[PDB]
Amino acid sequence: VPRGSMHGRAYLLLHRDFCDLKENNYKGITAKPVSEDMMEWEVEIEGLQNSVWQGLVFQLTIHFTSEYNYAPPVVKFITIPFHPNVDPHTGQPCIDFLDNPEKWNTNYTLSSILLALQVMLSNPVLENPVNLEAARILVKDESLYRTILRLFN
Repeated sequence: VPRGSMHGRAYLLLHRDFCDLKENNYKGITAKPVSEDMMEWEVEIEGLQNSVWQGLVFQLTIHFTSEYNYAPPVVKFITIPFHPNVDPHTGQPCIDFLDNPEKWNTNYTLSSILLALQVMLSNPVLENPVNLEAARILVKDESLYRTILRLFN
């Protein structure tokens, strides 16, 4: 690797963040660097408690950039899920602090992002969903909604 690499801002921040994540040993959350860069991650987040996704698992990839901490990583669903806020075409979750520049915060660490994702992805913003059918079905008969999720698993 290029000399001075192990000295990049993003790399050092993610390095620190990962040690923290490991120390935190958060139940229901797994994240592993899938590159020497520490830029590419593979993550699994269990469905929040007492939520429609109880018992389910969000399998995502998180791509950070050398701008990290000044910029949000890019999160994508490995397999496009039937979800009110996940772009059915991009597999990307509509999350404010991820899509709205004014919402990003340099206080967001790998841990924050993971816990925030868990809560948000388990509590859709029916307001103005990207996936209409998913939201619609969710609204009426959340039991059917679940049935569909299981079918998608």
